[PDB]
Amino acid sequence: MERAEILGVGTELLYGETLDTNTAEIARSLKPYALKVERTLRVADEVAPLAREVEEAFARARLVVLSGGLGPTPDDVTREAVALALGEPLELDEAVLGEIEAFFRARGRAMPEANRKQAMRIPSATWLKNPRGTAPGWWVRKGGKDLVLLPGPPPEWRPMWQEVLPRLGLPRRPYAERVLKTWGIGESEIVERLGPLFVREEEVEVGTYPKVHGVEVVVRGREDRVAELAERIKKKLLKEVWGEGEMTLAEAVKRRMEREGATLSTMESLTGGLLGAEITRVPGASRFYLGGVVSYSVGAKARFGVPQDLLSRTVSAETARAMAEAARSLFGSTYALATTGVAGPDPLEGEPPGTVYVALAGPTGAEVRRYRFPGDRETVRLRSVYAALALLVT
Amino acid sequence: MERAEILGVGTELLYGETLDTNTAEIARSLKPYALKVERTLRVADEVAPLAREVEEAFARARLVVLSGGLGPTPDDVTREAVALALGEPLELDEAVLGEIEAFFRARGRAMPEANRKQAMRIPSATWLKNPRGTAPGWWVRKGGKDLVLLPGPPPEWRPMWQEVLPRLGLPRRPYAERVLKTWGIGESEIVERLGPLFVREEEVEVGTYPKVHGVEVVVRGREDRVAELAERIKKKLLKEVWGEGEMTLAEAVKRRMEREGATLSTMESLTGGLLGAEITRVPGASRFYLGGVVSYSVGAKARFGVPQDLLSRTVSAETARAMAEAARSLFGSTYALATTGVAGPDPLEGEPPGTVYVALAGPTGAEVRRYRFPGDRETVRLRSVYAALALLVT
Ligand SMILES: Nc1ncnc2c1ncn2[C@@H]1O[C@H](COP(=O)(O)O)[C@@H](O)[C@H]1O
Ligand SMILES: [Mg+2]
Ligand SMILES: [Mg+2]
Repeated sequence: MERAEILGVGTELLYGETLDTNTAEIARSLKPYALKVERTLRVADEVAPLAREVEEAFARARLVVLSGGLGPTPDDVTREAVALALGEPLELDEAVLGEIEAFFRARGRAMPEANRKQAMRIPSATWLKNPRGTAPGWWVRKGGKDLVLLPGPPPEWRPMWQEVLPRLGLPRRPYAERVLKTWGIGESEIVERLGPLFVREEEVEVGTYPKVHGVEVVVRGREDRVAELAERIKKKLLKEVWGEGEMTLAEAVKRRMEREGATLSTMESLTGGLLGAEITRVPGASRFYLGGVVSYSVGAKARFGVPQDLLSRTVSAETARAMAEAARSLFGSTYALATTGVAGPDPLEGEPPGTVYVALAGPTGAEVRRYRFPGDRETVRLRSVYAALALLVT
Repeated sequence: MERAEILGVGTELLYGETLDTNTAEIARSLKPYALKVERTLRVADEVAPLAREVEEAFARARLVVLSGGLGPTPDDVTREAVALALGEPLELDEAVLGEIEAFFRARGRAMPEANRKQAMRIPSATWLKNPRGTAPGWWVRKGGKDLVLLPGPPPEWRPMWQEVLPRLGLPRRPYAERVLKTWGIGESEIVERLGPLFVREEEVEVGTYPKVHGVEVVVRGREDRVAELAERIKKKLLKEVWGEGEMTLAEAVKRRMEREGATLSTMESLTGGLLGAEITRVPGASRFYLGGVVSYSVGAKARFGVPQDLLSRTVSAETARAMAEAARSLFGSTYALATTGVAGPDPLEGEPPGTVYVALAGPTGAEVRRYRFPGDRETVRLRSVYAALALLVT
């Protein structure tokens, strides 16, 4: 399989002063083709380093795509870099120069001298029309290789890329991917359960990505291999998979409450309202979520029904159970969730940061899960939210 | 100036399944140092291409920083690729292994076999301790050059990076950035109001950056020029500036409550818990924040003290005042904040998304502000949270 190289040009991209979504978006558009994307680059607006990166990318790849630096400014140098990298001179296209003059005439302005350089192309390039912006793009076919220069602004380049891409004659490969969202199983145990199913090959691969909402498992590559492989993986992870694709825990909870015609409330200590925030992130939450309380002080815990004998051990399974039962009673909801624990940075009741209990109470009784989350304060808080949501969808 | 190279390791980063903020963040951290950043890379989880990219970056750089791929799975291959790129064997460190085992034992687990590879290093590497994870990093000093391997999760690498960075003996340059945070004033009015102070030179520059917590005025460049210009700006915007640097509205509130010896409580509808989440984000919040109610249904509103007469008209200044008064009497706090209004996507009571009332109730009475916020549901929720906090600190 041959390579695709993707370079986003712009000094500000290095520093995240513009968030580089271009290179990712181009990479995802190449999924249907038999090309390997091994890396993406973001490159400073300097002609010599950029020419070097372009020359190296072009040498190793069937396709090179560059985005950005097609402006009129001294910091727009991609055309110069590309010409330098490919050993071709820049040539003024008078007709395209006329088009750029027209762009400014149409807005009531003369063309600035600076923009004149946007009418430059190398002999190996055909123009890609840009009816939304000043700078036409290039399509270079050289050596059985393709190099495409696109403008930085998405509303400019997306239609240009969409039209040129099926013209490049790229090898096609029937592609699929399957994303499995788990909870309550760490990467190590997933490794062990999958064994040889944890395939890393050219035709198909398996990846795990640990998130605050649990470990995601992604199978991607050839459509035949993916469907089979991912189905075996799902069967092996069956109890821990709570959703696939775009599903989120908050959406999964909503689906269960709608399926049952049930309602929900919450009582939170350490998460501070973040659980209610996460449940109500999803439009239509008011159909099942009656509301909640944030029992942050001891006085509030007692006010909302935590038994007095548990106030010395609010970090405990017993208190979690009591809080969920109290919320269920206080709101008259079908179910209720509770969070209690040690966020960090300090211990609480002799328990170390990351000690968390979550509880769910319902018409058949309550249940509690204990966690010892590694992470700083903000992290432990977030895992706690998802742990509590996970009690509803296992 | 010598080069710093920065590689984010992760197949998911290429496709933007996780947006790579790590490389940009590390690049920003290096601005006080006289190292050039010509490019940044994201690299797939594949050992041969990764080893090639690492070998090349190390050859050309004074400093190489890798982020990610230190997990226990077959797609975590950074250690092996670095070992290949530097020509050194990986060797199990029995001591680190003992620490990982202890880490799992504390959590009530035996250490899984797949974790063993996290205690592997090359002879040139010293360990960088990761108290928040099972993967410690590496610092390799070899031939006058540094290569640092960090965990992917920002809560994990950030403290590790902060501590090793001064120890690298990198050449310094006098750079600084000052961030002035304002509320209640648009970019246009700021630009216009500073005027000659809105400098954009090679030495120093002033930028405006709209955020959900108000428009930031960032001054950056040569330390001396930054510091002087920043003082002159904060004077021109003295009415508008509520904080600088790492100050947040939630920390400002905490400083005010502690200074008064006062307490706070909340009652929230559209924000769904997010306001109590943001207050409690800051360590020490239990010294003043008593707790809150998420009144997300008519039944919850009534039960916690909102008058029957208002329950049908939730998008109103009267409802926001009554909520803040109901929270303050329920929790007995010195102050109480409330949010009500239209998050989106749907209109409510004839009012569009973005129509929000925030209220504060205090010793001397209640105050309400109406906003009309731009943005999608999550954005309106966020801006509402800050607008409620702003009542206390602007
Ligand atoms: N790599 C990139 N990813 C996403 N957006 C980009 C990129 N490069 C430029 N832009 C967008 O193009 C516009 C500014 O480009 P410029 O002003 O030419 O640097 C803004 O809308 C940017 O967000
Ligand atoms: Mg640019
Ligand atoms: Mg990874």
